[PDB]
Amino acid sequence: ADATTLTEAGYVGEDVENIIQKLLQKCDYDVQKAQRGIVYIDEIDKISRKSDNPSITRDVSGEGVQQALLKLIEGTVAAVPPQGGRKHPQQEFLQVDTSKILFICGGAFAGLDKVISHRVETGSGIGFGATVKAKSDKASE
Amino acid sequence: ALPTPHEIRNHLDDYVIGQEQAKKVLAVAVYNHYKRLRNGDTSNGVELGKSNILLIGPTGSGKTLLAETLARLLDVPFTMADATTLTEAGYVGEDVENIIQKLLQKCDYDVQKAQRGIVYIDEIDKISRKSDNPSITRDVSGEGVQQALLKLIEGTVAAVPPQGGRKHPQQEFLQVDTSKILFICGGAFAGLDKVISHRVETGSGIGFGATVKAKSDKASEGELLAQVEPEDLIKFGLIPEFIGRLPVVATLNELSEEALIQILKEPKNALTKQYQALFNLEGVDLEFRDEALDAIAKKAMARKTGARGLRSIVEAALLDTMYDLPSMEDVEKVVIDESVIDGQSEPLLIYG
Amino acid sequence: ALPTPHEIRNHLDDYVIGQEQAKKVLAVAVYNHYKRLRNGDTSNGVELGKSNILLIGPTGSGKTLLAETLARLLDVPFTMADATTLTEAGYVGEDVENIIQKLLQKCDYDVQKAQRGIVYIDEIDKISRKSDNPSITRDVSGEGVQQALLKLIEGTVAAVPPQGGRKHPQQEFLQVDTSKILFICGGAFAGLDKVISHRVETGSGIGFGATVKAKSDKASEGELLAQVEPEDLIKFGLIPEFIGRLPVVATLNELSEEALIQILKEPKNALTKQYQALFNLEGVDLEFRDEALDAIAKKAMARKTGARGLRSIVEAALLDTMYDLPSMEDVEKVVIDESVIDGQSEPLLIYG
Amino acid sequence: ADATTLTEAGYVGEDVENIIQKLLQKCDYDVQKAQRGIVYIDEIDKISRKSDNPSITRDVSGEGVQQALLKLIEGTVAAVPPQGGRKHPQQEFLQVDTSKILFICGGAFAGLDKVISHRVETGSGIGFGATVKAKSDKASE
Amino acid sequence: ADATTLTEAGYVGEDVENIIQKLLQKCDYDVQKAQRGIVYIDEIDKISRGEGVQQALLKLIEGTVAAVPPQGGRKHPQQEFLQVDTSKILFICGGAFAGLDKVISHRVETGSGIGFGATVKAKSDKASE
Ligand SMILES: Nc1ncnc2c1ncn2[C@@H]1O[C@H](COP(=O)(O)OP(=O)(O)OP(O)(O)=S)[C@@H](O)[C@H]1O
Ligand SMILES: Nc1ncnc2c1ncn2[C@@H]1O[C@H](COP(=O)(O)OP(=O)(O)O)[C@@H](O)[C@H]1O
Ligand SMILES: [Mg+2]
Repeated sequence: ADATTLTEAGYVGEDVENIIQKLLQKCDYDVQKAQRGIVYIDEIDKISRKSDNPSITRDVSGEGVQQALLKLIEGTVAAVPPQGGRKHPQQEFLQVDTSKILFICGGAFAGLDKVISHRVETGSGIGFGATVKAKSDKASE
Repeated sequence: ALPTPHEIRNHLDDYVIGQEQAKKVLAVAVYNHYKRLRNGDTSNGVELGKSNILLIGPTGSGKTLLAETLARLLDVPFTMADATTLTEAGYVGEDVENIIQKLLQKCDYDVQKAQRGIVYIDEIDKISRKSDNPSITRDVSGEGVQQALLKLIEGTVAAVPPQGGRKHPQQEFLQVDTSKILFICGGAFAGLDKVISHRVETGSGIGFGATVKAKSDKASEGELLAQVEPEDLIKFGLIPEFIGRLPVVATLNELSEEALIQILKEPKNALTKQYQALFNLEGVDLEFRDEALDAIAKKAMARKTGARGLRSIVEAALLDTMYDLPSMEDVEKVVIDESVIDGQSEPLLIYG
Repeated sequence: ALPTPHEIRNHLDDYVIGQEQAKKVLAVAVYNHYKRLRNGDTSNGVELGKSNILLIGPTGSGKTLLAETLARLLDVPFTMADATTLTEAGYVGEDVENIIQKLLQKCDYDVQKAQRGIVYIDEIDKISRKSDNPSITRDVSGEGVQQALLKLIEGTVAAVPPQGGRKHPQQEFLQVDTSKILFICGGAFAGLDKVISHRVETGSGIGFGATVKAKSDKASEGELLAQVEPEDLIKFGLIPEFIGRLPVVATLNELSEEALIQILKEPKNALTKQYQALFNLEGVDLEFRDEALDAIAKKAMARKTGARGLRSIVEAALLDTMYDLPSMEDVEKVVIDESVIDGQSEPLLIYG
Repeated sequence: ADATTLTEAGYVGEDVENIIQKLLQKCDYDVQKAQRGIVYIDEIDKISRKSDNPSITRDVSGEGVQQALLKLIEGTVAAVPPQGGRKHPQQEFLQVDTSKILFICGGAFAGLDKVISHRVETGSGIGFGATVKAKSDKASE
Repeated sequence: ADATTLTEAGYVGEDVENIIQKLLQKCDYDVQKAQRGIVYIDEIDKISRGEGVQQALLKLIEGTVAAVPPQGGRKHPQQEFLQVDTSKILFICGGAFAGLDKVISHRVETGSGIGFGATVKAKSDKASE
């Protein structure tokens, strides 16, 4: 899955809970196999929290999406309708625990180098005995 | 029968001490407000006007406490807010219509009864302009908030979203009228005394021919605030159109060491009674000697913490006993004195 | 038959005292507007066009009061708006088209009635450029509001929800043309006198050849406002395109002591009449001596808050009285005189 | 139409494509007639990107409207509501090309004279070699 | 929660109530259980100097009623919104005041830090701290 597509529940974008349902589709909706499955949330950095914008009605993507994903890591059974259940509820709600499901989040955190450097960069001195750092060997990601 | 000012003042006296003048203004205003609501039919041609209150007093003088002590008896919906949070419309901070939203929560989102409610606005001092501002920056936290409140206080229909929503082209709005909704803006106008001190004793000239007959006198900040006039607020930074919406002004004097001692035992919800009841349920009586109360007040004044600091002082003094009292046995009563405050002697424990 | 301007002024002067010039413009505009509605056929080759009004005046001068009094006799729907709430399109603040929605609510969402309705936009001075013509950052709450209103005042096909957004699907936004909708903007332009003074005054210099002007012989606020011109408003912050939509400008002078005295008793809903009825239900009569009213007018002028200052003076005088009045027995009448205004004396209490 | 109400797509304010919607109403939602329609975008001078503004901010009210209108003036297919009823279930996007529609934009540019004067005069200064006119001999607006 | 997250100063009301909403998730969205919950904060020294941020924070500690949606959902009306009083919730505002130790030494110990007689024993032991 990709965090970019994911949005807060009840919105036009997507719902985070369908990730468990997508995993079940691979193993034909069996909880035993699903529990041992692995999840890969690509582009995790794209859902980084952002400040509120007056023009935008609400920030559906951001910390709100991170809370739904965090709930699965804490460990919670997720209700999934099997065999593509009809709109009628019928109380199927297959419970799949998320404590044993491996969660992997892989994203390219562009710009993180800037904040990290500000914290671990000693700086360049000015005196004769100081250490001068040229831009060539300054640092790298 | 509508409660008379004496009855309302008695309730305020139980929880608030040293603000006799403030209680009268709020008590009569609440009584007059009920009369206006009671006279809501208004068979006579005359239309009863609305007068708002402006509580100006130092921090820790019980300005907020007066508002909280009214919700207990107040029949109409009452709520509290903060002016600092409010901001001009069209900005990311906030909007002034949220004040009605908070009031709507208490009234079960019923606009009919909400129109007869009372509102309180805290920290209004932060909204004042500092000085000589060209306004090119388009100040939002300050002057912008005042301009929006003008119509609100005098009375205008306001579009309030249902809940947890921001203004947008959507039709999720509730038309609420603030004509009959009272407003009590309370803030600590720090520095206003200097403005009043200037006008009263500005003097004229410095040289030999000058008139320096006026002599600066040492007066308490509360005493000086009584001489405040609208002209002083204009210099502080408040728009003249805003004061007109608040005709009634009441000032609260600063608390004294003697008053702090009274606050420890006289109030119905006194701090001392809270710890006593905490121990009474366990089965061990608690008593505080007057020797400790005097020392407790001195510590607060010494540290300038005020009435709020009283909680911290009591916590430290009883920290040792509270930790050991539940585990300990055969403790019928505990006696505290001034020796406990300084820490030289542990609180006396009585054994049964 | 349509009411003549004199008849309209008769109703307006009942509640407004001293605003002779304002009443004439409003009465003539209202009378002319009715003629245009009666001329809906428009058989004449020329098509009649509306002229807008701009009511300038200090605080407590009767700007907002005139709008409320006019609605009492307006056959067409009338609504009041707040410029502060309005913001540029695409922002959290309310849009300018919402004003048309409020008018529609009054006439049962009837586009025909709304098209011939009257609109009032209070606090129009708030939406003004803050003396920064470039406007580095978009002033959505300021200059942006004016731009949105530029085409609305002259006429635009506004889009609004059909009936308070019953269901968002199939909106079918109603089309309303504001070409024939009269607009009456009003606000207190604080600081405009400084602009007009610079242009009219000769100026001042420091050298031998310059002309020195004494502080005593200087133009007053009322005097400068009478000489207001469109060029002056442009410097204040308004856009030139905006004034063009408001050809008629009617300024309001500051209320004098004589006018303030009349306001206390002459209008239908005065301060004295308000408190008089307030006490009548309680069973005690209220009598205000003529000398006392004159003293209140002088004290109010010092407050610089306009007519609203009178309410503060009366409340302070009767603050203690109202606090103890209900508990008292058989108080048949109360008398207030000049001795009570300054505070040296206490109001007299007559016992039956 | 007025450019003031228009804003960049994806925001609460009305989109630029709504202009075509207004044109369609005049011809009773006739796509053929709409292609031959004429438009008058008044207040075009108000939608102007502020050259002096914070760099990291999106001027949806300004430049955003200009950018979106680029394809609308040159010619492009724009999706609009189906009809006055605004049927939501039915797709009925009524694709209309804007390649044969004339757009007569108009606005009163305030302050443009001050910009033109900078290029035309080229003589402002304080020294002997500068040109001083006293505003009496300066060119008019 | 962290003070740096809430230093935005824009619509602070929605984030302060968002904290209890996060707490409500753990307690099965039970108002009574949420009131008994313990909330923690850290890095309070950073906001001390935004002054405005402190104005909003004190209200949460003093006690305030915050409306929250009922266990998420697609949408819900103002009536269904759950309101939890924060007066019964325990708030712990943690922090690390590195520079405060110097202020205390100035007030309690000698007010000399540069001269010959001053104490500049910055050995990094920090035992006296
Ligand atoms: N000419 C007047 N005649 C009678 N009462 C008046 C008059 N002017 C003011 N008042 C009283 O003062 C109150 C406030 O007057 P307003 O017209 O609302 O002042 P204002 O022009 O709105 O000032 P702004 O708009 O806040 S700057 C009215 O409700 C009346 O009670
Ligand atoms: N007479 C009093 N009796 C009891 N508490 C008081 C009294 N006066 C002030 N207080 C204390 O003051 C606090 C409220 O004041 P506060 O909210 O700080 O006012 P403001 O916010 O307007 O400065 C309460 O915690 C209350 O205990
Ligand atoms: Mg007004």
